[PDB]
Amino acid sequence: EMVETVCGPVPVEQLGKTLIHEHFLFGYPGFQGDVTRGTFREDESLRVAVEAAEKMKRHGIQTVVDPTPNDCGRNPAFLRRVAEETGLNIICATGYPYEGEGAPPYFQFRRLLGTAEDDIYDMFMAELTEGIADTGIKAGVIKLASSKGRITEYEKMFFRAAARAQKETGAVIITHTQEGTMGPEQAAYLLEHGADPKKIVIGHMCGNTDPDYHRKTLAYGVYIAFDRFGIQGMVGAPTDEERVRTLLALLRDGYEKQIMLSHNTVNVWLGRPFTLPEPFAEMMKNWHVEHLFVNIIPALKNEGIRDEVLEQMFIGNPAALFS
Amino acid sequence: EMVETVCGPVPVEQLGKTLIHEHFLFGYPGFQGDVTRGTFREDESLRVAVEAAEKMKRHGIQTVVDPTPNDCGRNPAFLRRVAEETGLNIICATGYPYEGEGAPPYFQFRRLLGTAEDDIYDMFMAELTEGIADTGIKAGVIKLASSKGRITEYEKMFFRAAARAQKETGAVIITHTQEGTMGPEQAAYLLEHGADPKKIVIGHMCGNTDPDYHRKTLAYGVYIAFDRFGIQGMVGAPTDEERVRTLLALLRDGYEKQIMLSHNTVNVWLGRPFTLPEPFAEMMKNWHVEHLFVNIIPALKNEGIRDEVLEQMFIGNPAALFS
Ligand SMILES: CCCCCC(=O)CC(=O)N[C@H]1CCOC1=O
Ligand SMILES: [Fe+3]
Ligand SMILES: [Fe+3]
Ligand SMILES: [O-]
Ligand SMILES: [O-]
Ligand SMILES: [Zn+2]
Repeated sequence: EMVETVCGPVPVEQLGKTLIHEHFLFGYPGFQGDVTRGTFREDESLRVAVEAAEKMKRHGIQTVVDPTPNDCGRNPAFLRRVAEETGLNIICATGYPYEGEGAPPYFQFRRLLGTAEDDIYDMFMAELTEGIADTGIKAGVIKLASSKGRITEYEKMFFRAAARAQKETGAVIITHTQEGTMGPEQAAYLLEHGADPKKIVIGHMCGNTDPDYHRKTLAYGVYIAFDRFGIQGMVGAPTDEERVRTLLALLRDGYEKQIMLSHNTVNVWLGRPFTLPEPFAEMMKNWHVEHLFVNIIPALKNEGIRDEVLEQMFIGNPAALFS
Repeated sequence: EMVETVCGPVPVEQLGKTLIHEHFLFGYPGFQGDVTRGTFREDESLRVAVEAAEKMKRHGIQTVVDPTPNDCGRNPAFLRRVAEETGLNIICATGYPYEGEGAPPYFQFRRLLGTAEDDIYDMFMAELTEGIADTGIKAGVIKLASSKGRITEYEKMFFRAAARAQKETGAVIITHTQEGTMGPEQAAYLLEHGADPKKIVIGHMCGNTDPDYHRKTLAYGVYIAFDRFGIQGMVGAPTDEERVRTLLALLRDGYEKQIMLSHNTVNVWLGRPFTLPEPFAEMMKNWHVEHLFVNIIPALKNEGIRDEVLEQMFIGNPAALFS
């Protein structure tokens, strides 16, 4: 009935229109060592974050889930300044990135000692039920991630921990899948360990353009997220055209109570600034929090999709997810 | 004539007896995501770090090189509090850990963009000549590391950047070798790119018990460090008895002006505390900052090593290295 946000418990009935996967801040593990040339600029990162919040608000969004992993710049007090300022509900995560874009040494060492999976459980339970650091903020979701073509033995520790914490807390799990692989594998493995499919979102499912792969994942009763709209031409991601063609096929099959959409924006990169070459930079040009509402959703409406299907995905599914 | 310490420039001639490789603070990358259960207890860490400084001072140590990589908990202002309190000279580093036990994603991302090597050079130059973060502390050494049996292409970026920053600054390079591999490879590749052998310390050389490999490395004119005394069992490392037999062989061969000794201690672990399982726990019991003076040097003196040779290793070589 309630979900923990960066501003404390909010009734699930009041979450409203929700973007299921956006980052206000994100840094790739390793950004911490580049502090000298990549200092966190708090005032300017707040104004950009707050502006992103305002743009989402102009398209009706009342709630963002920000699943930034723990060592990737997750900053609950920062998110609370965004939420206090804009009135947006923001739900944060507890979780670690996949091995390929992570820093596994800390928990690999604890796996050597035989305490890793229990330690991850402990962290999940502390941040879900007591709070993150001294912020007073509980994560509302557990974030999981797997590698391309594999859920590594390291990653499996987090999956089992997440299942155990879900059984005890009822917390929503949100996953990352790499390059359109392991959707069905994630669902089956979470279910193996007693996780509840009604509380699981298998993410980055737009990374795969075969509706059969999607159906194999949906068959577990989990949600799937087409959560990378705008990301085109980079690290294996397909085009928004193929995302839409895949989604339309799922919607015409009646799967809208299982689908949620997002962009996976990074509104403020942590570490040193960068610029993409315009081959990439012009194809990444629609990767912003308004893209679903200015480019994608209208196109869907012009291909048959009704308002009540959109409301199911943006409003009904989050409400069901968190309750 | 001077080297930058955590308390500013210190004349090289006053460095005195020096431990070339110890960590006051250290965490494995990823420790940052365990902030809730693994928070940094700064007042107790200072107490522990200062006591370690006092134990080292009790055996005549005036200077410690602390080569904690940038994303491994390097904390110049903390080290300065240690140095201010104890009068110990503390020299810190700029650098990143090797691929195996690091967080490669951040600079892998910039390598894809084509700026990584230059960015690493910029970082080295900024931390060597302007200051780390806002601490006002310059690193006095570049810290490099390679993987087991390979200097990876990612690692090679840092080697090349370090040679470039050495050419411009004359700064000392201190390396990590993994499991007794790549000693000769590191020296040759650094020299290939114009680095100065008299400013390079090839570390963790005690990981290899074959004096032919040490001689292969010393042939480049670099320093080598037997810098993990007390580490037994873990990370495949040899025993201290094996360390002493290899050392004694090179000393009886006349290589004292190329050799430095240290323990690579971690006086305060970052992240969540841990207890070593009793097997490793007993083998690791000598891994503390007094071990060389209390156990190793006595055995060496029993074996005929004279005080002048020890003074060469502890005083003469650090002075030559930094001068
Ligand atoms: C405008 C900046 C574009 C560069 C971002 C990029 O490289 C694409 C990408 O990997 N996606 C980002 C988003 C979330 O985590 C990632 O890895
Ligand atoms: Fe994401
Ligand atoms: Fe070390
Ligand atoms: O992500
Ligand atoms: O080390
Ligand atoms: Zn090392």
